[PDB]
Amino acid sequence: STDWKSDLRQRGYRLTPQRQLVLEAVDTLEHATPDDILGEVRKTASGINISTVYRTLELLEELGLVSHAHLGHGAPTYHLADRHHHIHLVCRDCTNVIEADLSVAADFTAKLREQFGFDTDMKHFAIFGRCES
Amino acid sequence: STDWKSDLRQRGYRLTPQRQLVLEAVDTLEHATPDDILGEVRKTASGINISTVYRTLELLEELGLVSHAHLGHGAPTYHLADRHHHIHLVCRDCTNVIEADLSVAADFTAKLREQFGFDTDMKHFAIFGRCES
Ligand SMILES: [Cl-]
Ligand SMILES: [Cl-]
Ligand SMILES: [Cl-]
Ligand SMILES: [Cl-]
Ligand SMILES: [Cl-]
Ligand code: NI
Ligand code: NI
Ligand SMILES: [Zn+2]
Ligand SMILES: [Zn+2]
Repeated sequence: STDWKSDLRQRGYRLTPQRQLVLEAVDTLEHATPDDILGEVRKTASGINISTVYRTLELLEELGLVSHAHLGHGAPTYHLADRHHHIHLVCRDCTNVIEADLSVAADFTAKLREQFGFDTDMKHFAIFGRCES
Repeated sequence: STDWKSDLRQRGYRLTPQRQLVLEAVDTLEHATPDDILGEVRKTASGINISTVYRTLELLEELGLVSHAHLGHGAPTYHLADRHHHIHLVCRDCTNVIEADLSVAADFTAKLREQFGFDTDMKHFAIFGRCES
């Protein structure tokens, strides 16, 4: 979201250059891992290490600006809280992830909400399978 | 499966004590992590380290005796290839995983097989959500 600066200020928070760089990286990268972010941020702040990237992501997530989702091997990837609202389908071979509108699981989630009293988004974890493509 | 010994021999393979210990641990533990396995195996072979546990699991999985599935945070847990054929539902708070017959997703998987040409088991990765319990 591009209103992040006013929202944080209205809450007493400001992002230092390096924190903004990490936020930009998560924005720019799409499905970025902490290490991908490290690489991207170094193009501006070469002196940054991964522990700083780990903490900034923890902070940004807690602040509501960033969110994570798991992909292959259950590895978490970061994206802005407002983007990537859907289901990822991980292929059992092709290095490609297919994104699918979560409505495409409207009944399923409902079936779960009843038979188990379990409410799910279908977003946090990916779904592994085989793809004809 | 309790026929593992004859099947491996009929393929030219035998498990040393420590390899059998790890196989027993995966059997005994239910949703065990490499570290849980390490702990369990040490009760018989105290001198074993985790790297040995990592390789034995890799081997056993490749051999077909063991299989893994992801739970909370996308962490892989090991079980015997023949067991745990179902869907895990990870609660957004309670330290409990609910197992659900995968038929309880018969339509959903089908819906995916068509609209995306994606064939999925629903087993490999867990489903995160909220549980009334
Ligand atoms: Cl703003
Ligand atoms: Cl992006
Ligand atoms: Cl046997
Ligand atoms: Cl078990
Ligand atoms: Cl992981
Ligand atoms: Ni896996
Ligand atoms: Ni997570
Ligand atoms: Zn996505
Ligand atoms: Zn299970």
